[PDB]
Amino acid sequence: LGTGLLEALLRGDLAGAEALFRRGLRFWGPEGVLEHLLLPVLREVGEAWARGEIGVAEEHLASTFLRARLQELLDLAGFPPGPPVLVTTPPGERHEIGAMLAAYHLRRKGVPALYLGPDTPLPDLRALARRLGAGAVVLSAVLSEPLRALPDGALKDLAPRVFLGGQGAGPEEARRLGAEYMEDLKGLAEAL
Amino acid sequence: EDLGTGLLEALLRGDLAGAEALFRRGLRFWGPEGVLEHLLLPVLREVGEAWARGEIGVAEEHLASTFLRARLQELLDLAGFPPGPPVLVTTPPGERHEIGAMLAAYHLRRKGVPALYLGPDTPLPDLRALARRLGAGAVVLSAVLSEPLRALPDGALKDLAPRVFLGGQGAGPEEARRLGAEYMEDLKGLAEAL
Amino acid sequence: DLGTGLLEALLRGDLAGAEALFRRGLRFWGPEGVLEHLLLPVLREVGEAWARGEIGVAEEHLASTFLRARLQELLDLAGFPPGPPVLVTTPPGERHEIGAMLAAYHLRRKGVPALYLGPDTPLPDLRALARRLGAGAVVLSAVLSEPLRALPDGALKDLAPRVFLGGQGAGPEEARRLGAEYMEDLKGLAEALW
Amino acid sequence: DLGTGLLEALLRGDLAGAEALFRRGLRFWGPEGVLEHLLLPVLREVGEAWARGEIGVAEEHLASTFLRARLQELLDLAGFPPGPPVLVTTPPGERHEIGAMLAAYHLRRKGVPALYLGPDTPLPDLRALARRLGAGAVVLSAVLSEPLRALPDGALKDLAPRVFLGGQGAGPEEARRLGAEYMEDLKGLAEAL
Ligand code: B12
Ligand code: B12
Ligand code: B12
Ligand code: B12
Ligand SMILES: C[C@H]1O[C@@H](n2cnc3c(N)ncnc32)[C@H](O)[C@@H]1O
Ligand SMILES: C[C@H]1O[C@@H](n2cnc3c(N)ncnc32)[C@H](O)[C@@H]1O
Ligand SMILES: C[C@H]1O[C@@H](n2cnc3c(N)ncnc32)[C@H](O)[C@@H]1O
Ligand SMILES: C[C@H]1O[C@@H](n2cnc3c(N)ncnc32)[C@H](O)[C@@H]1O
Repeated sequence: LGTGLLEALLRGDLAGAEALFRRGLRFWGPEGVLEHLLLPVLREVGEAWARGEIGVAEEHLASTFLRARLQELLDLAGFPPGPPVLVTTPPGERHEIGAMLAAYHLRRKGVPALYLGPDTPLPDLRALARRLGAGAVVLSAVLSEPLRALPDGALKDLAPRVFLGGQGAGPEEARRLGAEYMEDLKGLAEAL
Repeated sequence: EDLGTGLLEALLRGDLAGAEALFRRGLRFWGPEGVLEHLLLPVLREVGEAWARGEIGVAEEHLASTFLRARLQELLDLAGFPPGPPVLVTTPPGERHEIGAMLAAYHLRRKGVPALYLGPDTPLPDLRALARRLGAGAVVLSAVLSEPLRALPDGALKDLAPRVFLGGQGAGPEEARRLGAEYMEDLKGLAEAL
Repeated sequence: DLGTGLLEALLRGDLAGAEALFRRGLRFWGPEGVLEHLLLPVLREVGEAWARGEIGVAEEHLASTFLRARLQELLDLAGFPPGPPVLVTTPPGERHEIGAMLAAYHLRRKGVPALYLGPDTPLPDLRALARRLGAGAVVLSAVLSEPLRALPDGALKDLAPRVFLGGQGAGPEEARRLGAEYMEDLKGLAEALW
Repeated sequence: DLGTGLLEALLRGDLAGAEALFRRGLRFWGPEGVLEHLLLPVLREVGEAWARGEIGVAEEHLASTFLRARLQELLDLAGFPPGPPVLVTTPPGERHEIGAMLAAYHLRRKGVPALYLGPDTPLPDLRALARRLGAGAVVLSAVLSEPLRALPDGALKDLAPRVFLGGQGAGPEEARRLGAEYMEDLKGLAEAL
């Protein structure tokens, strides 16, 4: 399915790509299709670009497509009432699908995760959390560099709980920034 | 808007692929709740009226119903299922119309309530035992027909769970009161009351 | 074996856990394997446990409703090819539908357009739909024997150009009396029709 | 006003309410109409409110992300017809993507297979994908002027046999310098093809 989907995308067959994604969804289930189809295809797109096998426009097409599929699943999940959890990425972080995954996992567990989009200045994020009485903020870091650019303690009081995760993040950097480090998306809902 | 006619027609000619495409269009246009209200419900109602007029047979209704039930079940599984005390959702003994109960479960889950849809037609002692064993916060019943409610003794629903809700075309305030359930008119009011 | 874990998760209302275990079975054993080694044994065990007084009706309902939804997913994934449809249902008075769903699944897996109607379809209505859609066959699942016994000699004979009957409620003798082709194995079905 | 209601629902993080109001607009105005009467005015007002210091970036982000999801839904509902595709994106350094999405939507609604790439595509990569898909045209949305100004003379030439440039950041003179056809109106796009 992963191969088929990427091949369909690279020949501009959006309809066929959508059918293959839906097949993955029916077999693996919602979480499973993300783990077994969406994530491996995105990773492979990145590796192929890095090896010079595809260009940026091919990656863009695939990413935009898979982002739309995840957004579909996100809107089909519950959005419960009550204090929201704000989900975004650090300033300078333009990879948004990890944040979307975090929001999706939370919503699937009945947590009102408000996905903001990526790349939110910290004072503005803090102000929104405060004004909505958000119980937590969740950040996805794909790159390490946006975290490195932040001063010590910069995440510390965005909200009563601040969670940081993603391939760009680690325990030490979380500690330096004053966030709780989370390894697994499934641990997020537990923590809340 | 022509989607309802198109969907029914596709179903009646056994074009499941076409019917699925039309349902998906409705979903994209109206949203999850909207497609149920503006496509699924009107088509089922019209199927019932056509049958009652003698215009279609039972097999046609069955085909349509089975299809729409599967679409709603898809939406149900895509909604959140949170942890915590469940709400048990079913229909009264003798009530075999299940789509209203499925709708109730769907609306609850979309609002973050862990609605366990049991299927239809659950004996009251067995329902009570499951509620007790799972420590359910509530039971919700959909009554499409009035007759299964009329067959129940006064107060029969009273303490199935700490909260008991009754709704559907078969139910009214008076009958709810006689049976000891809280009457709900709107599916949207269900999540609120909880 | 995931069957115990799955049933246990279901009985405590852990839908997420139940779904994870079913998906694990799917990934390890595949669609056909999970039906034979997980779905069918759990349904059988649910029946035996009810019969022995160990679980109530609401527990069975929850498990059945869950597995029915999973099978409906597999049914839609097996796809609906073009061509004359095969109508799949159960006899009048037969409300156990999962056997019919299995038959539709096995047919679709072999490229046959099996239209699942849902259960419990009156024979004249079934015959009329088969005729109007130009169905090449009708397939019936009988779980109980009583609905078959209630039918007159030859009642299944001419529902469609080919009529197939199977399930635990059916046997060769009763199939012959009713004028249907008796089938034991679901995998033999597509070959018999071919 | 649905526009006021929708913005207010978004600003207080009421996604359910926001979705209901958007759906009402969609049912009343239809797909085209909801874009013109609801989606576009709200985005414009979000921009003005930010610029006046009335809302922060996180509020704009929430509104934009919501409307982008709704437009992506409309895009997929308009369908993706067969045939040589038209690639739709924004210039390198242009991160405003909703104009490009609109262009793709209008084209698809007229039966043109507009493949929306996402924003911010380097031109050699865009050229390669157009070539590989045998795309008949490329369409670019420029919201800012600066990403166009950074490009060399003729940089948009021959991305495909037809290259269209539009948006608030674009003008006839800059289109000419870059070797694109300038387009003012989204509805004129399908006509031009
Ligand atoms: C798509 C993509 C882009 C797109 C993103 C589009 C979008 N709107 O989202 C665009 C074009 C913007 C892009 C740009 C760039 N990217 Co890029 N791209 C990717 C790609 C192909 C996929 C991204 C993705 O969605 N992955 C899915 C991710 C999130 O999954 P994951 O990290 O495995 O996440 C898991 C866990 O971390 C967990 N998780 C994630 N978030 C969180 C949060 C919490 C709280 C928790 C508990 C868990 C959790 O969830 C996942 C489940 O397993 C990756 C390839 C890859 N990821 O390996 C790169 C990649 C990240 N990009 C890379 C690069 C180099 C770039 C650019 C610098 C390129 C450039 N010169 O322009 C820019 C940087 C832009 C920026 N400042 O952010 C590199 C980074 C390598 C590195 N760190 O050294 C990668 C790895 C590609 C590669 N092989 O070289 N990219
Ligand atoms: C499909 C169908 C069947 C199917 C059901 C299949 C299944 N597995 O669900 C089957 C074949 C089993 C069936 C059988 C029969 N049914 Co029938 N059938 C229908 C049909 C076409 C659609 C049912 C449906 O799903 N509708 C969608 C429902 C849920 O919408 P709704 O009821 O309007 O619900 C809305 C609200 O009431 C609310 N709601 C619902 N439940 C709840 C619960 C709460 C708490 C809340 C707040 C709200 C709420 O939400 C919905 C959206 O707004 C209807 C036609 C119709 N107009 O309803 C009949 C209909 C209900 N059936 C009818 C009849 C007569 C029968 C049979 C007696 C026929 C027969 N002799 O065999 C049997 C009875 C079986 C039994 N119950 O014991 C009649 C009932 C007439 C009456 N009471 O006056 C109807 C109305 C058809 C007609 N026009 O005559 N039926
Ligand atoms: C779920 C269930 C129900 C559900 C069904 C829900 C639904 N929407 O489908 C409900 C709650 C409605 C129900 C009700 C009742 N049921 Co019940 N229940 C079951 C249960 C637990 C599973 C049903 C199922 O899906 N079975 C799985 C089937 C598909 O597997 P299988 O029978 O082994 O079939 C194999 C082959 O036959 C083949 N196959 C099946 N069909 C076909 C068709 C063809 C063409 C081919 C080639 C092959 C084939 O596939 C399988 C393996 O390869 C069974 C237990 C069981 N079956 O062992 C009972 C069971 C069938 N029910 C039983 C009873 C007693 C009842 C009721 C009378 C209970 C009552 N109310 O008093 C009612 C009758 C309803 C009616 N039909 O009129 C009993 C007894 C049947 C009997 N003859 O003795 C059973 C066996 C449980 C028990 N141990 O007592 N039931
Ligand atoms: C949402 C938004 C963002 C988001 C975008 C998210 C996303 N993924 O798309 C983010 C946060 C990324 C953002 C960032 C910035 N943006 Co901004 N933001 C906006 C906002 C509020 C809406 C954008 C939008 O979708 N507009 C809808 C567009 C399509 O509306 P439109 O103008 O009516 O477009 C019409 C026509 O041009 C036509 N059209 C559009 N494209 C095309 C193409 C063709 C071929 C055709 C025929 C027609 C056509 O169709 C539309 C309807 O008729 C606008 C407000 C605005 N007035 O546009 C700004 C705005 C564009 N942003 C602005 C600024 C300053 C920024 C930043 C520099 C801020 C900063 N300091 O970081 C950055 C720059 C990032 C970059 N490199 O691109 C300013 C630009 C002012 C200027 N040009 O000097 C605006 C106007 C806000 C303001 N009032 O000050 N922004
Ligand atoms: C990590 C992803 O970033 C994309 N990428 C690499 N360079 C650029 C650029 N200049 N502009 C936009 N996207 C880029 C590639 O397609 C890669 O797959
Ligand atoms: C309410 C629905 O009940 C169905 N219906 C009517 N009579 C029967 C029967 N004998 N068996 C099964 N379903 C029946 C019809 O299809 C109608 O539309
Ligand atoms: C075959 C299955 O039928 C279910 N069953 C038994 N009696 C009833 C009833 N009155 N109503 C609904 N389901 C019932 C049991 O759960 C058993 O497991
Ligand atoms: C044009 C839009 O850009 C957003 N915006 C302004 N500055 C930044 C920044 N540093 N990072 C991210 N988004 C920003 C604002 O929210 C404005 O509404």
